[PDB]
Amino acid sequence: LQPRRVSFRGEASETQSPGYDPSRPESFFQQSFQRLSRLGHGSYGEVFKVRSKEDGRLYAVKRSMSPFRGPKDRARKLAEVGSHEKVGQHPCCVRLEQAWEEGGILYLQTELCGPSLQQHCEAWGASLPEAQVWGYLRDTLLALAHLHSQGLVHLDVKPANIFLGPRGRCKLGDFGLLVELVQEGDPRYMAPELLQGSYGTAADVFSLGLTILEVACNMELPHGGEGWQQLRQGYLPPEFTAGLSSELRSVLVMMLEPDPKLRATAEALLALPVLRQ
Ligand SMILES: Nc1c(-c2ccc(F)c3[nH]ncc23)c2ncc(Cl)cc2[nH]c1=O
Repeated sequence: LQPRRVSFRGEASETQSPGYDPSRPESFFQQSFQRLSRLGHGSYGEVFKVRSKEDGRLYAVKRSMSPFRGPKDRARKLAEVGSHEKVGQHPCCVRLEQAWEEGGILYLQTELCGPSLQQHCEAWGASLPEAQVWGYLRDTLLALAHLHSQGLVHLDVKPANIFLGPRGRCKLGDFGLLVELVQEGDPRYMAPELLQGSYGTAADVFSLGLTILEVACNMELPHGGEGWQQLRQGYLPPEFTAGLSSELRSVLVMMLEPDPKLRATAEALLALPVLRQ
């Protein structure tokens, strides 16, 4: 059984590693990485914190759970590698180092950033200090501005797909649903125009608006029903918005504009005085 490199522009490496012995039963992932801990898991598979056995660097490796069920299953999983290729390098985006397949399992090796914003909020156990929130909002807007300037829509912006790096910075990741101007999204963060089949970069700004609202108010977002509709009418529900500053509420209202034709872009938001460097 051979591991096959899933090639993409920007992989930084063209070759197996000297430690890989193809005559051994263990997988390339087993032979080439020291497994340190499991960062997360789900129906998609597992994400491990690893050290490369070749150069000792820290990486994050995600592997799918079950072998490819067929060509379409494989194409859907491999598309996440193509999306990383379309994103390219940016300081606020998770960099894909390399990807390969073995035994029908897909492996994605990225830079190690840290826990997801969802995990960080679970540990903090309250509304995040608003100064931390502004930094995450700005860093993810920088990421969104990079994607949107290239005609890319993330379509899955949420705390689980933002990852914290050192010194309070974060990076947008998990590009499995990214499309170049489509799969089922998370309805909690879904822009209203997506229901009517209208897809644009504006949908990411709305999703980030609800993402910031969630972490800054420690409130759980509704999957549907009347509460879902409350958040798509241009106003903020009054209970949890009490603690937000005038400036933060002001930005969130701009991001949650229901009409995508009128909704501010990532570049417009980053040019506001409140979002200055
Ligand atoms: N890079 C990190 C990832 C990660 C791993 C593999 C991928 F293909 C990715 N795409 N986008 C992000 C990722 C990561 N995944 C899950 C959890 Cl719970 C924490 C994580 N922490 C990280 O720093």
